[PDB]
Amino acid sequence: KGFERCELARTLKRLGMDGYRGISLANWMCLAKWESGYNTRATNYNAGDRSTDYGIFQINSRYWCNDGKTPGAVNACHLSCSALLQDNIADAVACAKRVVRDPQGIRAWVAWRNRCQNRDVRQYVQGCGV
Repeated sequence: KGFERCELARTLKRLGMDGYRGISLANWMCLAKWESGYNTRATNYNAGDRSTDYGIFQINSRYWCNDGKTPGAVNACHLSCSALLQDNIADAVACAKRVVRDPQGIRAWVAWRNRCQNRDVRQYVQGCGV
């Protein structure tokens, strides 16, 4: 499923993301945009460490979810990576919350540092009623 901008903004707010651990809704939108373009089925294989990034937030199998094929991986979100490919993003949001509870917070994702950190992210929530 490919989300429309404001549709997603409200979807995230309804799931308790607005200000979760100090992260504004605009920052979550910026992250989702740069990671998957608001697409829930997006995946990316990292041939080097044999891990895969899954879903709207492109969450990695080495540390966050279990796909059974990533060597020596852990499952901190305690979810099958399949849960990160559903149209309904509740599970993906629960896991993104788990990620930001770690030492780096929103900085956990390199894309956020590249395309969102120290930038104007207001555009993502403009006119969404959030």
